[PDB]
Amino acid sequence: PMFIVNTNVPRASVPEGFLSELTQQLAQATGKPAQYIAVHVVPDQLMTFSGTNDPCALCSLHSIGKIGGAQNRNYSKLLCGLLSDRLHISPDRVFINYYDMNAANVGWNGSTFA
Amino acid sequence: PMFIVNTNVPRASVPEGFLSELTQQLAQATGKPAQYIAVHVVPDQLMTFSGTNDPCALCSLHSIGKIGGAQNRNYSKLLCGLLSDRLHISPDRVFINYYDMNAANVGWNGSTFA
Amino acid sequence: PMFIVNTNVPRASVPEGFLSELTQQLAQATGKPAQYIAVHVVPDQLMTFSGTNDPCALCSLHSIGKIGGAQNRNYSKLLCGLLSDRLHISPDRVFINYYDMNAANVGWNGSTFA
Repeated sequence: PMFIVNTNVPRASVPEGFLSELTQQLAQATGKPAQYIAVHVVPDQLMTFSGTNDPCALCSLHSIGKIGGAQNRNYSKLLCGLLSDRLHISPDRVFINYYDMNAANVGWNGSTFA
Repeated sequence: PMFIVNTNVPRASVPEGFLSELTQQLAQATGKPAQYIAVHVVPDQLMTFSGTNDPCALCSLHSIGKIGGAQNRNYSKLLCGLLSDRLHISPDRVFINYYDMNAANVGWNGSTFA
Repeated sequence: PMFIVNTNVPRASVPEGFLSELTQQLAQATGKPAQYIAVHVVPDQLMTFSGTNDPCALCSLHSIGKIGGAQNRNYSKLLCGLLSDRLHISPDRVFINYYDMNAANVGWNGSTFA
């Protein structure tokens, strides 16, 4: 799995250890080894949400499997709470897009996962 | 919905008010409330389009519904027009990827929209 | 086609000519003219792969067709070889997501490809 967070919160406000934290939380939540987990955090972005520039975030979670109705509900509870706790972003100014990737459309190590 | 513009135009060329303007235009074209519209502009990027580094942009528009054959042409006409008029990017150096998102794959405020 | 590379490799380590090389190699592998290829490279990112901050990359290739299990394996071999030679990123620290786009979902030049 790969998790991207794009946010207008400044780089100084991202807690040292945030990426390692997310890695760990995503391993437990998706039941996937931390070895295949990639996390990418992009602060200081020029963005608006509802027309304003208060703290917001636009996130994507791509995974091979483990995506769907119930699971995405669980992920949204977990991830909005982590962004609210550590970045101080209201949960109503977060969007998370979930992508179920086919294993043939994920390249890794010079091949794909199918 | 969410609209992301990645461009090699410098930050000082983005006009004051541009994200607010995009927010209102997208509210009117999609017919969704402005409250659920997020806009993200990424200037100063390192990019080429057709093998050259003239001004260009790579954009994405993600919405739950209101995405389709005819609608995507109207969005393209509106958005390439605004990019050309505001950022001075020619319409033939703009790509816009359109995504119809299922409500169960969009997380917001700790739940999904399903 | 459009190819995006996000990486934690510093900007100074991306060699002059890399975007043109990527254009040329994409055009040959996919058979699309260089005119419709856009390349976007984003260095200096805050990202972890497998929980560590060694050199890594998260890439996406979007194309209207020419995406498939066997084609994707060939793209992966070429692209990871290019990343490895030019940016010194190990191939097991690269993910590449592949997207086959419908023509109606790609805007270009004030309209769509449909």
